[PDB]
Amino acid sequence: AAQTNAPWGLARISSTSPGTSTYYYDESAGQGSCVYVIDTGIEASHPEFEGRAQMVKTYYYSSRDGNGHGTHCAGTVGSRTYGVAKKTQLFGVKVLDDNGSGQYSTIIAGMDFVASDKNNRNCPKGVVASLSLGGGYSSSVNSAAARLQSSGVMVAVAAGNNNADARNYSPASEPSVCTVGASDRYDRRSSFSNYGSVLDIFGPGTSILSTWIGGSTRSISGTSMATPHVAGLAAYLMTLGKTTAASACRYIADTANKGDLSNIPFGTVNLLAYNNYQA
Repeated sequence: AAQTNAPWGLARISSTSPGTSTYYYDESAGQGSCVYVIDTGIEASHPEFEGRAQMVKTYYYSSRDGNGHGTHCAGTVGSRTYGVAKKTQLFGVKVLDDNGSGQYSTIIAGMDFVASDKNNRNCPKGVVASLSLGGGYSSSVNSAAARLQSSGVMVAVAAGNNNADARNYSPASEPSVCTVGASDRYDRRSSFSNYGSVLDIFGPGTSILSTWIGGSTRSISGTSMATPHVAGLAAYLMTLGKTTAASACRYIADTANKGDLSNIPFGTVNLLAYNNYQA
């Protein structure tokens, strides 16, 4: 399949070169996979989800995404214009309030919920979790993500927007999850993107157009935007049987475009998420 006029990030993970506009992907498009979007929630009613999104848990008075951030990242995962895996299942886990913030104890609880709730879902191709969040280093937030990962969920986390080494940030610094950095449309490291040795992969993260609350769209930026690209990629590749929940990060790093990225500080991997689609 081929999406013409795709967002630059979708066309980026389907090409070895920047500047294209067509997103080439396999027609399976992540069908049979589930991606938990651990964020401010999802506006499941957004027509770009076509009823493949639903809120499964909230930690606040409402399950509504009164912020937009969770609706945006779920959009990059599997919305049908702005999503990587345009046929996947989207489960909203609202651990962030409508200010895009939330306590560590709430984030940990949301990760432990996803670890258990997935045993109630129908995800024959595997379970992915997209974590567009992250404060400072926490051994507890780190080990919650590791728990979620070892429970059989491919965990993708944002490196953080602090232009620093990600080892001082959670769940970014947890070794066993997929720590995603951000890049821009000219294959530069995003100006805000965290780096370091804990990073596993870079995704399109600057000026990412995707769904927004109120049936709208919005272009924003952050490693929080690069994470859904990788989560959707993992979900898409798991549907194809190319990898597993436990291997998907290594596979995406093995099959990534190596060396294409500028301003990659010495010691940080130079890998751009790439789906290696051939027709």
